[PDB]
Amino acid sequence: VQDALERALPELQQALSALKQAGGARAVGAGLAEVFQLVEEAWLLPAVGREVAQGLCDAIRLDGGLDLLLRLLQAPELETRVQAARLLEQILVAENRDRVARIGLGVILNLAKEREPVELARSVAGILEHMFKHSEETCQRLVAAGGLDAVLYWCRRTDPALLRHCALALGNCALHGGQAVQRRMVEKRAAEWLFPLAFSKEDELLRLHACLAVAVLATNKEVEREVERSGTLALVEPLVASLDPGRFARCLVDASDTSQGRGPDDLQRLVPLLDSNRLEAQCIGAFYLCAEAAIKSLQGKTKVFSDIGAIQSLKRLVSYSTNGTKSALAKRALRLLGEEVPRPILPSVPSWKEAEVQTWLQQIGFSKYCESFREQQVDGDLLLRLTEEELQTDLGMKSGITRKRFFRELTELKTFANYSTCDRSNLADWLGSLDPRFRQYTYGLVSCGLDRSLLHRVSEQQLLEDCGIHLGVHRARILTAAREML
Amino acid sequence: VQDALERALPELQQALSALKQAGGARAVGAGLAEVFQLVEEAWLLPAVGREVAQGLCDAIRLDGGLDLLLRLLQAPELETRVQAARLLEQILVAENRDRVARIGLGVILNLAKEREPVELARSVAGILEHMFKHSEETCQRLVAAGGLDAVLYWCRRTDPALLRHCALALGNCALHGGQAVQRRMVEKRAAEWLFPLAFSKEDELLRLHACLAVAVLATNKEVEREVERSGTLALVEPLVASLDPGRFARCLVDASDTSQGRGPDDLQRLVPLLDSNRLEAQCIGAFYLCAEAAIKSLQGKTKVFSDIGAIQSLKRLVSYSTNGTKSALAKRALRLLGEEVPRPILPSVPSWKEAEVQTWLQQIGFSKYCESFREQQVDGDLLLRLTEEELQTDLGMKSGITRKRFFRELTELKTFANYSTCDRSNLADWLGSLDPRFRQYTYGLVSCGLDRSLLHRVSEQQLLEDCGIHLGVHRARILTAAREML
Ligand SMILES: NC(=O)c1ccc[n+]([C@@H]2O[C@H](COP(=O)(O)O)[C@@H](O)[C@H]2O)c1
Ligand SMILES: NC(=O)c1ccc[n+]([C@@H]2O[C@H](COP(=O)(O)O)[C@@H](O)[C@H]2O)c1
Repeated sequence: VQDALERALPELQQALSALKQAGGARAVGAGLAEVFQLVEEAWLLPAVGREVAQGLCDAIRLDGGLDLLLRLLQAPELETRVQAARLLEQILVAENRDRVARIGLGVILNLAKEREPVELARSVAGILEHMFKHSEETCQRLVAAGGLDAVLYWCRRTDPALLRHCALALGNCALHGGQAVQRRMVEKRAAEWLFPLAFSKEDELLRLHACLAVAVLATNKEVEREVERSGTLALVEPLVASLDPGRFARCLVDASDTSQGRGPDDLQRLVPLLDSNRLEAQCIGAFYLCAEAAIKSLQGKTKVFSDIGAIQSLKRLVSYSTNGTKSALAKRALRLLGEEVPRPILPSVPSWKEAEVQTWLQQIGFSKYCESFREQQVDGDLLLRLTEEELQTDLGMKSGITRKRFFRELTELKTFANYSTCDRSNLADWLGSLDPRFRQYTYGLVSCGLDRSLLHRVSEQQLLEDCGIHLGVHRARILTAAREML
Repeated sequence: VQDALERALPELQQALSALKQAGGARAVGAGLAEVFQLVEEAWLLPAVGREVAQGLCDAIRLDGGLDLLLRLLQAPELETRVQAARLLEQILVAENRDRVARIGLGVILNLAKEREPVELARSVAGILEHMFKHSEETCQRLVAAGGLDAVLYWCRRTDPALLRHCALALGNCALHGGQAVQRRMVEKRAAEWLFPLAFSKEDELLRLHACLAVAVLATNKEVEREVERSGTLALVEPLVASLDPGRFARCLVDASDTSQGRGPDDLQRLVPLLDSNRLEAQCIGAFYLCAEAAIKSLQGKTKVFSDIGAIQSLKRLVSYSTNGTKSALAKRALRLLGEEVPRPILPSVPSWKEAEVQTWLQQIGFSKYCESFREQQVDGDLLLRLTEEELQTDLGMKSGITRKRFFRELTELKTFANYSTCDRSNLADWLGSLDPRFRQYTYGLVSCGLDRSLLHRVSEQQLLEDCGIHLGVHRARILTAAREML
């Protein structure tokens, strides 16, 4: 409904005109307070708050509002500077951020150099946290300047809002920033600086943000060991298992800085954490996704989770996981969205009998082919070695699209299977080290007698014909990794 | 209707004969005024104006009119010179344009060196603006002479007509002139001289012309950064969102110099702006096309927009855009033409389910194949990897022409899709940097595991068989770009 937007925009235009007509500090402050009140009311509006606040932010984007606020932020009087930053913190949506990045970068960097004032420090922390979510080159230039060191410095204060903003900034730059940024931060010692925040006990939100930042940093293998040595990473898993997503979701809605929740593009960034191969990362990602699902289901906008790929990852995590806390979090999140909860698939595929194959077929939605699979007595050994011709002629999958879907399911089963009963040289982990999506080839190599001590003598033709590696890219990568003597 | 033409020609011939019989300044001026009054009466004629004035121009082209006017323009007396230039400004249609370029170029260049007179300067500005629309070699020779410097020099005056003519000339040379001319102008500092014109407030038409010129200059990436640093470019988008195309279209019709609008070849040059990849360029192009549509629909000549490819571009811009001002302008322009407005297509193709595919199929006009697609359960993942054989055998597109049409649609969907859920190494932007028509290949590479850090080791056979790049030209270009270490 745009009725709130239609009502609010006249008032916003009048306030902007008055601010443009403000020739002194008093009028400037009055106009800034008026516009801040107008935008805050929209940000706290139930259900339609985001759209009817992005509308006013877009309006301010036009009419020269952003440039006027920046110029006021350059004003000699700090009393106006603080209010200008206060308003600039609550408007930096993507459309209002790209302009600031093109124009307003640098001036804010220099302004951040005043590390003494508390209100200015808080507002500037807001600006930086909301700015680190721009393209990775913006992160490069921000870290090159004193922004990263500045937030590093503010980390040692006590007022809660500044610490929470610093933690949010650290998480945002850990996520959006590139691998170089994360390595740079680790060399900056930023991982160790978060330990007091995570171990603190004043607020649970600050601890959650610190754990998120440290986990996202730890996902990167290049610096995983030193990050773990900080000791804060081990504090992640115990924290999530105790907190309740509903209570954590009940919060973030009584507050104003997050009353409306998390956007579609900030949820896209968290989804990969469910695929991070790191237990703490998956746990914290599942916790955050559960909280955001709790918020959005109340907002009645759960469709976003489908467009992001979160439901698929949650179902896969439920199926192919052995831990308890992350499985429970994923199951609760799936139930919140009103989606089904897959039953766990026992991982020892090579030791599967007919019944297991029938159950798996019924799970993946190929129940039309249960009779054909049962007639031919396809078991785990015969399933892991199935081919296109055997699918087409013997099992009866004539349509090539259906066969592609079946192989798409079987590749996920292969990647997330357990080959302990087959490979005694632990060849699955070596393949997973290069790229996790190479773990599907374990059974291909193992059944041919290959081991870690025989790989360096293999050839591309043997991999193509005997081990059944079809894609040339994977063949070349495996050969290059093997010819370096494992 | 040629009745106006048939009436007008006898008078034009009598006036031309009288001018040829003019032996002094007074008779020359009288004949020039008569012919000027005649051509102007035709130019301001509703609906048929353009044709019945082009006929008078062809009449003048023959009978030695153009050579006579040029010789008068060489007359020692400036009183006759100004009128000769005044009449030469209003007759330079393409047929009358090429002749002057072959013959009358150079003399006009020298005459332009009279920077002091106001009337002569105005007429020369008109001549130069209407001449810069000749082949790019004519632009090269004009810039080599003092024409570009002369117009930049007149840009610093105040009389409105001269400034408007200079802005129009600069826009015309930016559009018709080659990339070398644009680079030359940027090095000439031509971008910066436009800032006062765009920031002016006396007339909105001058600001619009300056914004058009600067945007067309900025489309060229080689000089985009320095052009943006001028500061005028950022003033483009705020301007269009406030002006009304109808009022702007209502103007340019009360004026004689544009009473008839823009021609079929001056619109073909604006249409490429909708594909410029620059937000300001697309916004200004959409605004201009909307204004011209408003004019031509009143003239009842909207067919031209189909012959130019403007409707296809407008529909594509409406479908695959996220901005508000340009989308609104495109929708209004489409509605003026009496054409349909496509509903937006959500860009996250990889995350599509069956319903999204059915909607897309119904949009593109392949609703006859909805049942076949639904039966085979084609979704975004299977849609982005569809082939000729699967289309033919499994889905049932027997006619090769229909399959070519379908792939024509799918390639546009692929280029304008959002692969954020797939590519964490942001490989789409690298492909789009070489040529935007390569962004279609993103999902082809990504699904094979390739990244920016693995491209330099790929081979042509891998790009052909695995990544599915059929055209050899694109394969060679991609390999050459990758082997230079990204
Ligand atoms: N994301 C929210 O729930 C929320 C709530 C209230 C205000 N805001 C403001 O919105 C801006 C950030 O917008 P997005 O992060 O949604 O792009 C900031 O100025 C912030 O202060 C966001
Ligand atoms: N394009 C118009 O709407 C228009 C209107 C009146 C006169 N003219 C004259 O026609 C000539 C340009 O012709 P075209 O723009 O059709 O190529 C110039 O001499 C100009 O003064 C053009």
